Amino acid sequence: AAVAGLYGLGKKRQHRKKQ
Amino acid sequence: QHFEPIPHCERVVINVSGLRFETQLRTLNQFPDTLLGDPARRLRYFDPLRNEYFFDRSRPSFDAILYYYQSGGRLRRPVNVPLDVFSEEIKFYELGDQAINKFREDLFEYPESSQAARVVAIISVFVILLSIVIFCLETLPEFDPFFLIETLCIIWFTFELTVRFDVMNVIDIIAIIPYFITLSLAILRVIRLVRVFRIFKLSRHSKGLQILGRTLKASMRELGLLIFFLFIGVVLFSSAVYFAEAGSENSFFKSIPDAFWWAVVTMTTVGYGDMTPVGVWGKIVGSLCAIAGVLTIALPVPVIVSNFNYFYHRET
Amino acid sequence: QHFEPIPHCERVVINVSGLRFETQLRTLNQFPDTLLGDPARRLRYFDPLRNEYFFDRSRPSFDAILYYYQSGGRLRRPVNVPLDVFSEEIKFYELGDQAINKFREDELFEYPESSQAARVVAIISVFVILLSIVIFCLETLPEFDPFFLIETLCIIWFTFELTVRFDVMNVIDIIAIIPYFITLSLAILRVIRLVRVFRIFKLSRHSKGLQILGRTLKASMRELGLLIFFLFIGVVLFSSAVYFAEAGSENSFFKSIPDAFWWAVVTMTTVGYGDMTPVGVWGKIVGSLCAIAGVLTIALPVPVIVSNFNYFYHRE
Amino acid sequence: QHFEPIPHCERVVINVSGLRFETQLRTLNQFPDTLLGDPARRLRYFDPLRNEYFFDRSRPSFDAILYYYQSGGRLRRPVNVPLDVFSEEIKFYELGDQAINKFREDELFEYPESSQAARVVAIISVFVILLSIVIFCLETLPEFDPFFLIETLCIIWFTFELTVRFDVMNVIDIIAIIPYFITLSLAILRVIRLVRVFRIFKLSRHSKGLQILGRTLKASMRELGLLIFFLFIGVVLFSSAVYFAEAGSENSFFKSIPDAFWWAVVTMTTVGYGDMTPVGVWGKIVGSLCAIAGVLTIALPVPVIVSNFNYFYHRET
Amino acid sequence: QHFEPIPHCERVVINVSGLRFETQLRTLNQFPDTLLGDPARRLRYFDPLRNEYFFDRSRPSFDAILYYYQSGGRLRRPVNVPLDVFSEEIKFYELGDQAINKFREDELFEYPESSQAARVVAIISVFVILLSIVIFCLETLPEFDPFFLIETLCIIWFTFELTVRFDVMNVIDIIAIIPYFITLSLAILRVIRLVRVFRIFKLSRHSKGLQILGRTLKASMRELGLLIFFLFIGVVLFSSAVYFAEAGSENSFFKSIPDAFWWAVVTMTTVGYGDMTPVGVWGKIVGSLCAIAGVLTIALPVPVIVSNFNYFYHRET
Ligand SMILES: [K+]
Ligand SMILES: [K+]
Repeated sequence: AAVAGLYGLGKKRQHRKKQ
Repeated sequence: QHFEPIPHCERVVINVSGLRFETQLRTLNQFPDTLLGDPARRLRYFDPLRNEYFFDRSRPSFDAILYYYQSGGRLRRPVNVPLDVFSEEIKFYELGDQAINKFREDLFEYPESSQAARVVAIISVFVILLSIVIFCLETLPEFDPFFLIETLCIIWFTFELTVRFDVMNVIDIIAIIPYFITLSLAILRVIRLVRVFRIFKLSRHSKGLQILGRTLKASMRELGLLIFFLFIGVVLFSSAVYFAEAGSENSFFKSIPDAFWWAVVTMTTVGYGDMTPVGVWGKIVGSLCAIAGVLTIALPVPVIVSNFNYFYHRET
Repeated sequence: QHFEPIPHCERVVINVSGLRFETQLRTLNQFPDTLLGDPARRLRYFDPLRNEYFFDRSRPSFDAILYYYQSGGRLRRPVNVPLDVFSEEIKFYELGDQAINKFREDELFEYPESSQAARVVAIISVFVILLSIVIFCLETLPEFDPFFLIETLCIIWFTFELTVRFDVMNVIDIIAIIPYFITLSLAILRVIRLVRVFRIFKLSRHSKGLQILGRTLKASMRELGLLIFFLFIGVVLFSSAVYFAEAGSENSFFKSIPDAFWWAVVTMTTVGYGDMTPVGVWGKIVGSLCAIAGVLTIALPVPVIVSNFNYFYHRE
Repeated sequence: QHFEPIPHCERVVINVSGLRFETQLRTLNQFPDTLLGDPARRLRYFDPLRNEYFFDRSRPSFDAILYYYQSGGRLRRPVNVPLDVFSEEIKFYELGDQAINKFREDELFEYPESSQAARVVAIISVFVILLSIVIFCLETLPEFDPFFLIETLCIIWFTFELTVRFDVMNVIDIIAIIPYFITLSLAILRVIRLVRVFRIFKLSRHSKGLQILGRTLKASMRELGLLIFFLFIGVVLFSSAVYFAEAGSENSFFKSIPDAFWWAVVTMTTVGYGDMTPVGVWGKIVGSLCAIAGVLTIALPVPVIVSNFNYFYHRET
Repeated sequence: QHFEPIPHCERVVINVSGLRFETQLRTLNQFPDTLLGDPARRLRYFDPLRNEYFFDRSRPSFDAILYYYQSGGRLRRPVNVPLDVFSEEIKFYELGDQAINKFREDELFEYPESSQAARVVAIISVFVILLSIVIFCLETLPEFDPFFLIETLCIIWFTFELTVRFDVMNVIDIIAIIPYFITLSLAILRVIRLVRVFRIFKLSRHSKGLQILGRTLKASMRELGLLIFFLFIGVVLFSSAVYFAEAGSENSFFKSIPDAFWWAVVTMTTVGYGDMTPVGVWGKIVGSLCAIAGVLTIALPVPVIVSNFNYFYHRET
């Protein structure tokens, strides 16, 4: 496939995932 | 839009277990009822020695509770606490059933299985599977014995439907309409095809199938966008590949519609098979078609994926 | 770069509903105008009894407001509050039209507007575009005046709309009608009859999602170029490898490295070549490596484009 | 469910390095033992001059500590600090082994060792496993005693290792040696020769990634079943549609609905069927729909499986 | 591991613009130098009237600064502020060059440059590399001295650039010119005419994305090995299954398990084998299982490499 998985359910600069 | 209070009667102090809050009394007066809105439900928490409001509860969650008074109708949960604790904090002050519902939005044994209907359900699942098997087997070249099982399955289906009496009922009706129809060959082929809809009766018994249905209902727009992108790509690349090969003798593609299928099996990376009789320009067009197909499939699908993931975790 | 104040005249206290802030007046006087910059707009909130500034508002959002004075020009939204509260909070103090505008970037004539019962014009235009596409595809069929009349009616409608209207939309509008007027070596004829397909892009003015796709392409041109570069590198490398794996065998499947290019593509994008038997063991190993590397090089750059498309779609 | 105390005995103040906390003594007395639960372990931190509890440690993580007393048994780490700081934060107050253990779930025998003399045994074992796999795949060749000796040496080594050792690893080891002893209807012979391939799974004992894959499969059995169910639904539906599209045309490509199943599969997974010419326009439309729906149905459940694999992989490292 | 101070000399108060911090002087005594470590660099901030330390700076970021003293060696940026502001905060107090450096890791000779006269040299090198690749591809054509002159001009330019310049870049530059001088058993000839393709890797010096890809591969070599291992296991298993499905059938499509190996691959990667008719029902079932397992075993390892590439690409810009 090409999606290879999720996009992270949100990708913003200084996102809460990276916080 | 919500209304915020403006300064200039007397200001009161709130002590949430050491976190001191000071607000105008008019701000607390804005919302009637509620623990802090009226003096009747808050006089117990008064401290005569300190003239302070003492609320020995979670400190970080009082900011949102006060902000509801501050914003005069806007209640948003800050990202510092789980949702479980916030639901408990809001219930303490009794903000109001209508206010809590905003964040909420943020015989007959067949539906409710209770011991004995836990079997009826398994019999229904077995009968649905048996009907599917009979359908597939009777389509075989090697093949009354199938008709008897089919009519037994239909009798069970209609018995369940008539005892029961959205979309489940519609599917149940559709699963038995073609059998009663049999009691231009294009119509016959169409009804024999729509006989396959009995496979969707597993939605009543499969939790994942209902999740998929809800995901489709939620992301109809994204599905339409994906179909539109695919259609545009197919038209463009089929036209390009047809015009890249029209000038050669014994052209592989007779017309642009004849190339449509090819375009599809190149955008979805299914593959067409034989590809030799197409020249260099056709090969370049095919490479571009493959790349654009990967992009146009990877673009909108993750939104539907996200919707399905959310619905799956909400169910469990 | 921004400048911050340094200590050594008098300090003042700011009470944001119980959250006391103490800052040097030199910091407060750094920015002229504004609610806190000048004494005229902040004397109203002064408390003569306690010599304190009272601002009965959202406590957690004042940290960014003070930090803007602290950093002397840097205003960043902390990740603790929704966007709605921050936008309203900054408007309360009137930080400045330029300051708020800078933060915004951190995150007849009836045709263009589909209002005043002009949606009928839009649906007629969409129907004409679809009819033109269908007529083009059907006239490419081998089975075929009747098509020319419909095509020229569509061209008259398109040119009437373009002339009454008078960016990329206008360029597409012009290109959609150039080839018809051109026809009033055969390679140029083939090119113009191919570029006639650009009428499919006329749906951009009416389809919101296709504009999102165009904006995503504009934003991720760099990633698209990187993906094309990676695909070219992989195709060249694996085509050379597979061709040299068959050099020593008679009746070679691939006559030359360029001949293998197409094959590499359908292995890099996992589309499929079809017949694969006359390839030896070394060619099969090279093909497996090509498939894996193509999967890798396709999966590497597509998430960026997917994220851009998702961001644009959910911002729209 | 947890119980929270309600107000009306004496109130005390807690000073976490300047961050003042005020809490009723009844809330503090709810939990016995612990640094703050009993006067024995908290009188040392008393300040006679100010009548205050002084705790010169991390300010932001004390909110969860007090909330544990506030909720009377509910302890969750707020998302403002790393896990390392919060893990050591609890150990200071000694809330209890059971409380800490509950939070943990919120986020000869010379062979099973890593000694210098044990790595050689491991490398010999993995070499023997690889040699057995190679011998299998070579003895299946058309061109072919020499293989039997190598196979019996590998079997002897496997039995010796199993006997020295004496879940699922032992089951795999048993299966890897059963067929050789079995040889000492042709369908049974074919089945045993097929199950001989399970020797490849013995690499799980020596491969860290393979155990991660096994744990991921065990965790996501439900998602795997959902994916299989969706595939089955799609295959049945699209095979039936494509068969009935060619019902009215002579020389039908698909003789029956089951015959089309394979086709449906290699269209849902985008593998590809190959020749497609004798199929009419309706069959092509059904095939396009099948390809799109297969892409969607294979894309839907795999995020959960890959997230589980990511979680297990990062937990291992 | 870090050491935390314990209570029982004098306590001091820190007023970070209204946020009062109270800590033991021993905690401030733990780290020498620094603005707060020694009286010399902090006396200016003392307030004689209030006996307090006043720092008119950011309030939310002082918690990490105090925790460095609190934890005695641990500095973690709390997730409430961007890295830009926190980088300036640590510089204000001058925690120490070693402390700041440790946190950094937590998150003529004109040819190797970019000036007005170096740009033309770079564009010339890129053009020469592209020309060499084109000459290679066209000299492999069946329709064909004229190519040798262009080849030797490219080689002279390559060796001139290498000599002027004088890791991995120099290795690639060397390998790009070894085969030309080698020419001055046909297996070695085939190997050298194959390794001539390495000239295409010289574009790394001029392409920023290619270096990002190389860094991603270096970082995720472990994940690449895991993916290769999973593919090998799946190929062996499914080749064995599909071969033994046709073992008892006459006119078997697959002669041996290695013969089926290729098939397995083009089913795990969903490339497609092509003709599939002569395979029976059991072979088709095995093929469907192989397709599903290949989808799974490809979707599992790739996202880690995807994350590494995204991180490197966004760190570059
Ligand atoms: K594919
Ligand atoms: K394929």
